[PDB]
Amino acid sequence: GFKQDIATLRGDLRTYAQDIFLAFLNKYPDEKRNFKNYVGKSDQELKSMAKFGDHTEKVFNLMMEVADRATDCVPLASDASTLVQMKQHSGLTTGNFEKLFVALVEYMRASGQSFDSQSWDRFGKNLVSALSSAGMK
Amino acid sequence: GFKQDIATLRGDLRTYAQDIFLAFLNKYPDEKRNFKNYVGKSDQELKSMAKFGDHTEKVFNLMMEVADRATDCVPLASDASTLVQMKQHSGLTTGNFEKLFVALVEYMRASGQSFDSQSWDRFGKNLVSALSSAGMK
Ligand code: HEM
Ligand code: HEM
Repeated sequence: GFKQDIATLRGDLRTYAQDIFLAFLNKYPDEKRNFKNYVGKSDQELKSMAKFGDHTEKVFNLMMEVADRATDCVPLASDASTLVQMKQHSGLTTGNFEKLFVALVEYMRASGQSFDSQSWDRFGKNLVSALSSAGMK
Repeated sequence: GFKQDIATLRGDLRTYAQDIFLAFLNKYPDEKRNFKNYVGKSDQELKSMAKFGDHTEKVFNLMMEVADRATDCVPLASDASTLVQMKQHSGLTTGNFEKLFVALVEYMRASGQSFDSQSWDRFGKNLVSALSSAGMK
């Protein structure tokens, strides 16, 4: 279920973080406007940039924190507010996050593993709702 | 305290993992008999060897989960059993683990941050006792 999935992801977080983030960027190419340093690069090129693996793991570490602190796949309002207030997230809207979670759930469903994709889908929807309540447009 | 330290480490885990593991190898050079691929290499060389980074990060990914699952710095018996039974740990003894945690605690005390080094010292001792209970020599 959801708790085991957090453990699975954490066990090899670098690898999962990179592959889910690339799946997102390739599914929604316009989203790369937010990451101008990644423009014009294939997946293997990105993985050769030190900050790509580093920053992307750090993203997924925070995601796993928020997931683990959730109750029934509903994130804490305070965690949603952190995500809204981060300077690096200024100007994002909830649709950016919606798309990330669509890509994450699609990745899980295609992985041939045993992820609880339905829980992750709910978590993404509930995170979007929480971000809106915490003041994201 | 201990829970926050898990979060701190997880926020920059590959860097902490490599730096703590290097501190261990450099404090206890004979321990490199277990890691013959790492012989004859400076720290910077090891940090550009793919398996050194990838394996050491996976070690710390799991270590943080064992720490997170602990109660008052005492690990789950199931986690101790996993660490004893894993094929990669065959022929280790508890002294290997003792030394790793001595180095980790020393690293924390020298870091100039606010780690709860006493809790990590307890965790290392309690993990060793759990490994012995689970059948490690
Ligand atoms: C739950 C989802 C998300 C989490 C947990 C998250 C977390 C983070 C974290 C921890 C950082 C700092 C990384 C570092 O520099 O070490 C960061 C930076 C950033 N985030 Fe997010 N983020 C999320 C979703 C998004 C989405 C959906 C977008 C845009 C599509 C976005 C855009 C950015 C940008 C532009 C930066 C700064 C540039 C960069 O690090 O490459 N984030 N995010
Ligand atoms: C709580 C402490 C420890 C944890 C969580 C841990 C975890 C792991 C993990 C996850 C692996 C697989 C790494 C991979 O190949 O991707 C591994 C491998 C290994 N471990 Fe440990 N380990 C610990 C302590 C030790 C100690 C103290 C030693 C010896 C001093 C040791 C020796 C080895 C060896 C020789 C391998 C095989 C080489 C490798 O796969 O990296 N481990 N350990």
